[PDB]
Amino acid sequence: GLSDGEWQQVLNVWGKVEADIAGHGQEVLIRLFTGHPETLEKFDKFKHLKTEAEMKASEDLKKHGTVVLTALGGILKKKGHHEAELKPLAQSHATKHKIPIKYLEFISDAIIHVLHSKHPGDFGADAQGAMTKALELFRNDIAAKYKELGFQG
Ligand code: HEM
Ligand SMILES: [O-]
Repeated sequence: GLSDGEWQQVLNVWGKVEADIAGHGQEVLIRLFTGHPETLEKFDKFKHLKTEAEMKASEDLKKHGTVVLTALGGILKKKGHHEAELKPLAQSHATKHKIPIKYLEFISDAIIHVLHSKHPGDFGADAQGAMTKALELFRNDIAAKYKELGFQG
């Protein structure tokens, strides 16, 4: 898992996100949808967003980015002890939303990108390593639940 030091870096980075949760969440989803338009198709409520300008102008997209990063933050603050928090998300994303684990890889990559973009020169090599490890742990634990359920997508 992650060391004590590594969790400290994760939660330090997370403080940056928390100062503007909606702004970070918006930019994460925009990066996901523009880089991987197939992901937009999983959201009936964002399918009407035909341009990045429309995406930026959508208050509902910001609202969802808030929901998404708030959930992730709750999970990260558990420092790996997140079975209760993670299980329902795994189950809704596999059985209801039909989200392949590839799409979680995409959003993980989008979070790293957004952190650099919003905090250029203030997201150090150690911090990137730690955040990357935490997102991998999150994805790996979801993947285990996906395997239980026989879900591929
Ligand atoms: C950091 C990873 C993610 C987190 C923490 C997360 C969290 C959430 C939460 C808390 C909800 C609302 C409750 C629920 O339905 O379980 C939700 C809904 C949803 N999620 Fe995610 N999600 C993540 C990644 C993704 C990805 C990558 C996609 C698609 C590419 C996706 C698709 C959806 C959809 C389609 C909904 C329902 C949206 C609606 O209200 O119409 N999720 N997610
Ligand atoms: O989501």
